[PDB]
Amino acid sequence: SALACSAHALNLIEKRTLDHEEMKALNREVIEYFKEHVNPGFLEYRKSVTAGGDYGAVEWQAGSLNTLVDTQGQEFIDCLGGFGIFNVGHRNPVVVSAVQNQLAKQPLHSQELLDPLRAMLAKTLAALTPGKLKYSFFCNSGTESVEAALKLAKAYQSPRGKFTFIATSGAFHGKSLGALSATAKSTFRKPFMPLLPGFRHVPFGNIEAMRTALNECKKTGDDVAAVILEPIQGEGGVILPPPGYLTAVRKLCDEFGALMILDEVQTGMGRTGKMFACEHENVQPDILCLAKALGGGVMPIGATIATEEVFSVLFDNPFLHTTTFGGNPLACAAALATINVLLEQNLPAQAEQKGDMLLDGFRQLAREYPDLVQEARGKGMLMAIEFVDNEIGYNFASEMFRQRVLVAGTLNNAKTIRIEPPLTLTIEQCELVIKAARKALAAMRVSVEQQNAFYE
Amino acid sequence: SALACSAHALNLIEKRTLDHEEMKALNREVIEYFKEHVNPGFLEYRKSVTAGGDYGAVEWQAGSLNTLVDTQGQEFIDCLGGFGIFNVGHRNPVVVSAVQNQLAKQPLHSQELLDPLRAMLAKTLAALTPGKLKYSFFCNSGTESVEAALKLAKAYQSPRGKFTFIATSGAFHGKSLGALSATAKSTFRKPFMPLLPGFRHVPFGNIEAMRTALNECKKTGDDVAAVILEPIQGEGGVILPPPGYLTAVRKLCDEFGALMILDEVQTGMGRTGKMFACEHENVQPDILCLAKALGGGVMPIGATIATEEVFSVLFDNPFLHTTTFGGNPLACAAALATINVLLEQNLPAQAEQKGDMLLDGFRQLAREYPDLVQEARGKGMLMAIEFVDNEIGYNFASEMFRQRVLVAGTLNNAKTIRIEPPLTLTIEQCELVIKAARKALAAMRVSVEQQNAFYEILHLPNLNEEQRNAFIQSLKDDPSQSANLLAEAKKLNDAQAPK
Amino acid sequence: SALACSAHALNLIEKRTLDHEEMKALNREVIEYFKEHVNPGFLEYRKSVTAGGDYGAVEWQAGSLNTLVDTQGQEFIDCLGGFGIFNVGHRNPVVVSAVQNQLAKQPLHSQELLDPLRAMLAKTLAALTPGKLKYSFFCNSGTESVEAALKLAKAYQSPRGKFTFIATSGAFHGKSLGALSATAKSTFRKPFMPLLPGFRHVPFGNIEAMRTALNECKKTGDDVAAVILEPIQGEGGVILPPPGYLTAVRKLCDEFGALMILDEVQTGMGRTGKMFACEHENVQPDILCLAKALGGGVMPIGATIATEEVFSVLFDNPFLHTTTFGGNPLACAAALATINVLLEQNLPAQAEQKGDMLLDGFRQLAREYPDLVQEARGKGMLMAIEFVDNEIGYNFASEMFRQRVLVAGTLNNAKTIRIEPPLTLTIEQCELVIKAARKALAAMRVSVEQQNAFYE
Amino acid sequence: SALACSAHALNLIEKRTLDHEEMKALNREVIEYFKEHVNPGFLEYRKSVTAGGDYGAVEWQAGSLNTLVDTQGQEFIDCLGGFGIFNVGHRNPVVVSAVQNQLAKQPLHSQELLDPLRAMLAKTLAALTPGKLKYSFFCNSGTESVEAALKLAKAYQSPRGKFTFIATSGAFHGKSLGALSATAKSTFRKPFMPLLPGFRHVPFGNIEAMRTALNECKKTGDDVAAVILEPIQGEGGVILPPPGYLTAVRKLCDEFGALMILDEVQTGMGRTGKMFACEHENVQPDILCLAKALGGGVMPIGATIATEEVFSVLFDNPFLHTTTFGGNPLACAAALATINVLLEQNLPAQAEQKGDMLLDGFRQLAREYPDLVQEARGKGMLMAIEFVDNEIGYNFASEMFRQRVLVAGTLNNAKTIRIEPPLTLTIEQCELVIKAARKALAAMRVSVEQQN
Ligand SMILES: Cc1ncc(COP(=O)(O)O)c(C=O)c1O
Ligand SMILES: Cc1ncc(COP(=O)(O)O)c(C=O)c1O
Ligand SMILES: Cc1ncc(COP(=O)(O)O)c(C=O)c1O
Ligand SMILES: Cc1ncc(COP(=O)(O)O)c(C=O)c1O
Repeated sequence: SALACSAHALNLIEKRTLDHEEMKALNREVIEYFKEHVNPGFLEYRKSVTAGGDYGAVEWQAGSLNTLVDTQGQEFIDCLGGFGIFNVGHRNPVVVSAVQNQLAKQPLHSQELLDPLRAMLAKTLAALTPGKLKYSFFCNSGTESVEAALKLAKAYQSPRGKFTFIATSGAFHGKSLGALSATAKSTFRKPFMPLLPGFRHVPFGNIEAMRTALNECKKTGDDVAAVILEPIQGEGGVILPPPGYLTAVRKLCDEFGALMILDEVQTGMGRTGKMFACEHENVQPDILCLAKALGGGVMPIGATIATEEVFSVLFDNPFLHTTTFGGNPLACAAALATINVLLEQNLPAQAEQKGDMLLDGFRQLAREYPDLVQEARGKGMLMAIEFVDNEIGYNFASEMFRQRVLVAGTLNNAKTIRIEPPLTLTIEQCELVIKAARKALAAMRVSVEQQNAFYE
Repeated sequence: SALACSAHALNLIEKRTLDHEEMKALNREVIEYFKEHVNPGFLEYRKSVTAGGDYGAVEWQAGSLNTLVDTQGQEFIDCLGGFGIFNVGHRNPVVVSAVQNQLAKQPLHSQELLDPLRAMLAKTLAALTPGKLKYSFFCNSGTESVEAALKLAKAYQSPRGKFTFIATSGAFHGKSLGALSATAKSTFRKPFMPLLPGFRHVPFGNIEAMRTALNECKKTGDDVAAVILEPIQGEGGVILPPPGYLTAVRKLCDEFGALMILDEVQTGMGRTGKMFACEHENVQPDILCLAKALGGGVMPIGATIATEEVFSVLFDNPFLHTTTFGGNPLACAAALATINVLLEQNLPAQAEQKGDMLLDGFRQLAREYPDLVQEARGKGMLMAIEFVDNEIGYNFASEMFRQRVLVAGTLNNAKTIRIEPPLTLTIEQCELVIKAARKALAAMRVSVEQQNAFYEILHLPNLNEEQRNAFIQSLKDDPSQSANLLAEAKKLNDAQAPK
Repeated sequence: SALACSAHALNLIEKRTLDHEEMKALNREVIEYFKEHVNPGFLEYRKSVTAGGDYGAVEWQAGSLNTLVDTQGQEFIDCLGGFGIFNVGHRNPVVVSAVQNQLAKQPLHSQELLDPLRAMLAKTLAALTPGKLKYSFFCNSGTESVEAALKLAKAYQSPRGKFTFIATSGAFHGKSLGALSATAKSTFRKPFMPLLPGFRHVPFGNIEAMRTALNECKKTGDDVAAVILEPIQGEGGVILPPPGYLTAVRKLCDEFGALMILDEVQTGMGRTGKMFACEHENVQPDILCLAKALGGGVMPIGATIATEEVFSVLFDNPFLHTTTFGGNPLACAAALATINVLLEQNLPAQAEQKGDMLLDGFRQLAREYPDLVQEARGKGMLMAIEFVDNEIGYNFASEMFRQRVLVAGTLNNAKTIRIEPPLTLTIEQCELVIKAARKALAAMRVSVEQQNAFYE
Repeated sequence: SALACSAHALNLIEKRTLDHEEMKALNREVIEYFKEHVNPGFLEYRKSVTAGGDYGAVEWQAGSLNTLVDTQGQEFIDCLGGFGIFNVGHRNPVVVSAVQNQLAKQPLHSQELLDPLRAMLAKTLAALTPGKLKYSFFCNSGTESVEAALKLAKAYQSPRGKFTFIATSGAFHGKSLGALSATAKSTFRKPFMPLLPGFRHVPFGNIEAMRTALNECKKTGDDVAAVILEPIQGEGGVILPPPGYLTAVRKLCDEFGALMILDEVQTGMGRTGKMFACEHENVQPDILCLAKALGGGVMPIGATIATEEVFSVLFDNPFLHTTTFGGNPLACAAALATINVLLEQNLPAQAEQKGDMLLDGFRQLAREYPDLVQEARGKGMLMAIEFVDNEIGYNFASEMFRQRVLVAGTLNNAKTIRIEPPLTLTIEQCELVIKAARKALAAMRVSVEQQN
């Protein structure tokens, strides 16, 4: 019964330890329910199962700030970081304390009385963001933040006769249908077509191709409402644009009267060595999207911040764009604590130092193993290792997993492995990660050599 | 500085009490930051400000299961219920305990190791839902659940050559751009057009108009992929369809080979007197959307549940449709606790009993006040009172607010006032809500009767100015006697007619 | 060589007679060139080939006003009438004389000097059309006339925020991509999708379904710019709406602020017993489309006539909507002569009298042959016979062809056979057509009886 | 009454000459009916009215092959050529004779019996066109030919999952809503939006920008069904692409599996010095569009010619794409006669020779008048003179009109004046046109020097 299932799960939530028999029963039950009620594809394509040993690797609790402990007591150093969620580590005490304090008062707002933490977070974000960014709309995810940015741009530009949107190939802006029209990967989009009309893509980091697109749109009467881009493409493989590119896009948008939307869902909250990646060139977009790390690794949250000029489209009818849970007190408490931690501990400067050290180590391994590795790239703690092929990349991800270092990479998506550890990763843990990567590459080379000896 | 602002907010999060001077400083700061950084429109159109007195009504903490306490210590009975979020009350101890226990272990998942609570919640939801609904996709909101439903329908129907979607007028399915294409209100959609192509709308509760839309699409080669609808329209004003309508939509979808998507974001989790409103007629949709109360009034969560036939479009590439935070352990712990509370306390049966009692009371008040009230409607704890006009509805919402009974209604959207209390509302509190509604209606009638008496006594022809001024003076002095004073002035006017 | 091919065709154009050997060589050459350069499907699905005997039936010259003579000297009474083109017969002497006179002066306009016949035809059409219809735009076909109507409606309604168009199922408005968005037949539209957005269809002749569509569009913010419909559906099978329907659509369009577009490409120029079918109920559309018979059966022409209120969208920039050949002197001369013939000879009144007689004859045959015929329908000289099935309808079309009476119907589209003879068809020829139809039905019944007896 | 109006017009059609009083009455009536029933905008923006003197310039008859005579007896040398319709001159006797002969037999087809001239013209066009172009679909105009090309590309490419179309900025492909989606001018498109989805534009003559568009579409899952372009842009101002460009577009279409549609409605039928402009580089498109001069300056006609690979999408249901009047006997007779005239008289070679002579003359005038003329461009008899500004260009068009030489140019669209005379323009007339252009420029310089 649903009653029995819920009671069994509540008992598991209360438990902190599992002996060998309790672990075996739990892991088996979890794998069965993933197969019958979640998605059997997760069992086929995840290294927590393909390289998870006899019982599979099932989550249990956070170990220390930068580690996770599975149901078998295995401790993993976290270099996946939820793809940029865990900037301040796992269960950061300041974030956890803020969420616990707010939970004791009121976790969700009434939807009528003015809610103080929405006002405090909006004020704090206005102080933290560059130039004229002043108003914030709160939501629950990165894709919701991008939907709110596209809607602000539409409400501002439709009365001005502009409806077209330009995005870049390789871009990832979310999977809800509005955000998916800007998202560029063919496999994510094709089954869901037709998407929103008037979305066009140009190569990322190519200013002349962007100018051509905006100019051709102007000549044909399909004037561009907004350009949307990530400062550095995450899902696209940690693709850095040429220096000056973001400043050139800003000038182009000003020239054509298009709004500039910067998607900092992955680069935001200190990851690239500054609070926002737009700060490396001192660029101020018209609309800024945040999510992932803004919730401190404790709550889901998204935020869309804009100038008063753009945001004022929501003033006459404040119910035009809304969300039920967006800006709830628990999420705001987590975000306020995260901003406090990042600034008090100077974690963006730590991301620059640790990211330079890790990227130097990965680049040196790339030089030593050109038979396996193509290139290592990064800015701050947003890094990627590109392998010679998908099979090699998945073998590296699986080997690191067996060495208890968690990295990105699924069975058919592992040619480029993103490395995004918490900004709180210790210097000793940075050294352990490099040592593990070297051991994995050495083991992989031996396996390839032993396969070539058998065939010869 | 951002550091100083965050430290000041963390200090506020740590406080549990506020004296009069701390309340005044906090309320003033909150109003200023809403104006400068949130939306000055909230200050103009919300009754927490227009009927909030000298300092405004600012949130502070939950009082009891069914009440909220503002920064001034004023306690409100909650009949708004976050528009259907607070089904198990405010800070339900079982839900709060589950979230606290999970926070001590791991609040957000790794995105690699298998996460147990996602598997437990998916299993519990399969056991709770009707028929062949078996697989769940977790997300963070109602609009995300509807986006996932539209995407499941698209991935299944595009290889079968079907792309069109039918929704109903009055429908509300969310405000993200995919969901907004199904959402029907013109004011929510027009500034954002063009939306997705191939969305059409038919009147809600009209099966022949739905059949015509499906058939005309078939004839022109624009075959319908899916029909999406709420079992009862919430935002549309608590609109109940005719008996048998949901079963008739199910048969029509089967006949045309269209998928049926039932949006139970507002009706789900016991609100209408059953766990899901589709259980009143025993209808099984192909896809079911949940959110709002699924998070227990503690966490944001959404869920899209489908048959294995439909959901299997995601098996070959389980990364085709994903969400970063969706299905996180805190949200799953809150949902598992909510389902446990609803079943252990049989809150859906309580929603039927309390909803019947409240709706009987509102219907009796509608009979007594046809000058102000057009109709009272509802199913379980999903109710609405429709007033004669917007102004009257906002006066009722403001009067209930002054009596510390929180109801729906904003300055320009108050002709229909939704009443969606927690399913845990006590029988005593149900009686108090009815008494407050009667007091609000009686106060509103006094204001109207006085206004009509002032305009009639000024225009009575056969009365002298000494008499006219004395009646007008008595109306100002005693507004409760407005009906009696008008009858006395009318009798004297007829008696002093030209002989 | 192209030179040799063109010289051979010019020699054929000059020839008026063909002996048996010349006919055999010509028919064989025509069939071969249709297979190799036109479309081999015409040879498979046309009764001029499937019921064309040993040599096929190839066109040669017009016989009398209502007849055609093939390359073998076979004379056919024309009841197909080019689907409503030949209203004033084949080679009507008044139309032919006007075209010959204009050809001796200037057949095509300069595109600079003001062309007199465009001005004369626009004036004549304003006098002929009801109420406030005053301005004409000339083009070359029915589908071009519909494109011009949709463009007039778009230019008027887009500044008023209305973009949606309502058409009816069964409707046929042309096959160019704009007109095809209103055209309703699935097989004509599906390979060409996506078509224009915002086009929606309701059942023809159902006023409540049209009111629902307009009302739902208003509620959702997709307000209807225009409603387009035929007064009687031609391609849809001669579908007559209930009496009062066109007047009710006019009132509904006025109520919602939508424009009314009447497509009279098939019903126009006297075919239904009045000059325009909208005259039966005295309905004035905002825009009226004409083509087919407007060219007198001699020239291609189309015309889109609108009120000054709507047409004035073209006044500030008279080059906004144009055509290269539209309104040329030959086409205008043919149209002016056609209007003169229809009015001088009272051909709309003749269409009413002859149409009532032919439809009475067909309905009596339907009464006698319910084993083959389902129903006969019509208004004036726009008629149709619906058979029990496609096979039976094609057998009737083929039998009439063997009796030298030309009717509509192709191999896989013959359940409903349209009958649209010239309005000049003599009373003696009306009687011959009914006698030929009776002979065809009697022959068809015998064949069915002889087949049912063989299987028993 | 409509009966009285039609009788009055039939009387005018029968008249061959007009005296001074008949001309005055006719011109006044024509201007009034244009104002009240056609479009009053034509009276404001046309040089036949703004530079038409006391009575306006109203058409009456063709003078000789290369001249037009108005209602006042004024004879104009035609360098406008209907923007590329009058390739074989006005009332070419071979074309007129063919149309008259066919009118005596059957002007419009039955829509059932096989019509011989449709088969003869399709055969002649297959012999005339390059490589694998074999099947023809006949229609009535350039915009209809483009609609048929877009539909052939859609029916071939939709089962292959490709729906996007690439056209170039500056392109003109017609004004019906499907063709208008490819047509690039903002003023022609904006009032009619939303047009067909999935249409994009790249700069004309820029192969790398076209490759980027095709590649970005491939990466996002919006694969391109077809590329559509003119070999030389007409309405865009006689814009010649770089050498090798059409061959590079052909290779790029083959690489991405997109169809190549060449719109030769303006360049076709000998105008650029070859029968089709695609013959200069020997490029074979998948679909070729023709119209304008294909009707010999006597009939409206359009043709869409394609390979059997593409056209075969219409074989299973030959009624899928149709047009009532398309391929009618009068139009086919006119086209057969036009092809016969062009080949017998080698008019494409004459267009190359006369075009070189005219463009040399215009380029010499550009060198002498840089104060008024920016540049002269052309290929064969498709030419343009670009002026320093719109006002100067309209002054040139108006001055040439007063010297009885008809050129393109309207009040607000005259910065680039297209010169597209009949290919039959005599060598003497070429010299007279150059002399009139010099006189017009000299008179314009005097008027500017008056202000300065
Ligand atoms: C740049 C970017 N935009 C948007 C998103 C979507 O955010 P969410 O998964 O929270 O919907 C992501 C998530 O990976 C992202 O990296
Ligand atoms: C029926 C219905 N669907 C969808 C939604 C949207 O949910 P959310 O506000 O969480 O995006 C709501 C919320 O009001 C709803 O009532
Ligand atoms: C009602 C109607 N509209 C439009 C058209 C299309 O006209 P055309 O074939 O001349 O393009 C037709 C032709 O059959 C028609 O009957
Ligand atoms: C290149 C081109 N394509 C298409 C067209 C449209 O032809 P029509 O005006 O006959 O519709 C033209 C006419 O100017 C043209 O030059």
